Amino acid sequence: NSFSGYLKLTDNVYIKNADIVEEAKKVKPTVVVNAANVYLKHGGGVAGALNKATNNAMQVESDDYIATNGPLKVGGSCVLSGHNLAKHCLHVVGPNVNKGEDIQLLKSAYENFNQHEVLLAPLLSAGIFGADPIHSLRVCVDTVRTNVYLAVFDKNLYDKLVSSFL
Ligand SMILES: O=C(O)[C@@H]1CCC[C@@H]1c1ccc2cnccc2c1
Repeated sequence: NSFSGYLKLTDNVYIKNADIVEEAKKVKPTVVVNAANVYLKHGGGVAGALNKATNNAMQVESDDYIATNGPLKVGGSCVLSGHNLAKHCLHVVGPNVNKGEDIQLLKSAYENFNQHEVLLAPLLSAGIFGADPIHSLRVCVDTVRTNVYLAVFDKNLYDKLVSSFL
């Protein structure tokens, strides 16, 4: 495949210090993962950045999805368009520790990735979702079996994740 510059962590997990918006524009992957909430309100973090890169088209599509189907479950996902970034966007809801949600749902959230052979993704529940990114990477490695290319925006966090990886 065309992903370049990644550190191989395991047989199927790869990681890079990169802005997932810029990576998606360069690679045009089959699937880019959004760190969504149950309402698909793409305000900040990964979701706000991906949505802004689509000129708000992701939000317009998402509002129609919710009007038809109602909210997602914490730990659940839906497949929508990837717009100008990817063929598809897999919107995955990891638990938000800053809203008091159960971190055990993080494994269920990563299981959605197994429905796709290859994905470009952020660490679920990390960043503004409040979980420990080292824990998120561990759950990713121990749950996802398909090929996942993780983009970590912050260089300092990337270096901490590599240097602490078991
Ligand atoms: O990758 C990271 O550094 C952390 C870990 C979970 C996602 C979070 C993050 C932070 C800033 C971001 C800016 N722009 C886009 C995506 C972004 C994602």
